[PDB]
Amino acid sequence: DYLRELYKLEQQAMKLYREASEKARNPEKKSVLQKILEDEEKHIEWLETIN
Amino acid sequence: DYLRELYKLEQQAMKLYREASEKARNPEKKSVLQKILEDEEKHIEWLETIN
Ligand SMILES: [Mn+2]
Ligand SMILES: [Mn+2]
Repeated sequence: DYLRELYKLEQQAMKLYREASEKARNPEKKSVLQKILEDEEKHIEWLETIN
Repeated sequence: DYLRELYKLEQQAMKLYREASEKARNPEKKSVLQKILEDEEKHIEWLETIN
């Protein structure tokens, strides 16, 4: 349950951060968003790492 | 509105990660959940720098 809802939310985050990073024009902002996006992708990977 | 939705999502994630960390009976997995929770807190901090 918890893990699945977390996975769902991480997927939502990846989608939103990708879109946001693509809409951003200020390179510093784009960079911050891409950095967070990488983190969420990492979380997704980490969640797929269980038992 | 996208930054706002990102913030909302980060809070949802933080909620669920704290709950999951409190319910975790496997120490390794608990450790990972805590690391992720900290990352999300960091993401909120980073989001405040691009508003
Ligand atoms: Mn995450
Ligand atoms: Mn996050």
